[PDB]
Amino acid sequence: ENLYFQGDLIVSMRILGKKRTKTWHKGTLIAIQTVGPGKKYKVKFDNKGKSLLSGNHIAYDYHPPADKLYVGSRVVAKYKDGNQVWLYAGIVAETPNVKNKLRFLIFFDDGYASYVTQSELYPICRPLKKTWEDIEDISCRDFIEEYVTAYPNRPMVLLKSGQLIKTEWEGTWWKSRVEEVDGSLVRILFLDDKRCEWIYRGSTRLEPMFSMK
Ligand SMILES: */C(C)=C\C(=O)Nc1ccc2nc(NCCCCCN(C)C)nc(NCCCCCCN(C)C)c2c1
Repeated sequence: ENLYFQGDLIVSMRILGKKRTKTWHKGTLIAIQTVGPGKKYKVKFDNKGKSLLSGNHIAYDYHPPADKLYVGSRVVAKYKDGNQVWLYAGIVAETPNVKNKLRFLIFFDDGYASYVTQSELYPICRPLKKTWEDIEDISCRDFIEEYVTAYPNRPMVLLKSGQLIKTEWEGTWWKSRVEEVDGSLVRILFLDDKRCEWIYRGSTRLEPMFSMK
């Protein structure tokens, strides 16, 4: 069945859609449909390519108002590396507070964690009732369910600058060093190659956390 609007969505609105690359891109909502229990949203991306998307695979082209997001909220966030930016789906792990210097903590669908500001976020239009249930990587899905279900119970390890620990990376444990702590994240330096990473302090990739998981 055809629809020309659906709640707060209207045909011809600007929107973000999830492309086949798993990154999100700006476009225009050109059609809406409802077929039995399922709604889909036809998006024309700015390159004129089109995709028929479920409501959890579109996001508003605006930033969340204050107090609209909560822990567990399904969002698209900017991920920055060098001079590049990607829009990528994730879950709000923390909302702005004194402890995190008024930032949102995002757990991206691929497992990376990052503090971001409101200008770096977009709410997903129609998240699943259990927001984690569209996380494609089942290990990430299971982690998010665990995290959100326990919250605010959050087992984390206390780490200090200079501390030497082993950190897991792709199936091996590596000699590493705590370079700095930022709220619920720690920046770990791998001593073998001097590559570093921001990791959640409740991650089982940190040896002390693994041991007590
Ligand atoms: C440290 C002092 C500097 C450093 O290494 N910086 C650095 C800069 C940029 C980085 N980008 C990434 N990207 C990984 C993919 C992220 C995808 C995010 N999605 C949301 C789209 N990663 C790192 N570091 C990762 C850790 C690498 C550790 C290697 C350990 N060896 C033992 C193999 C990164 C780091």
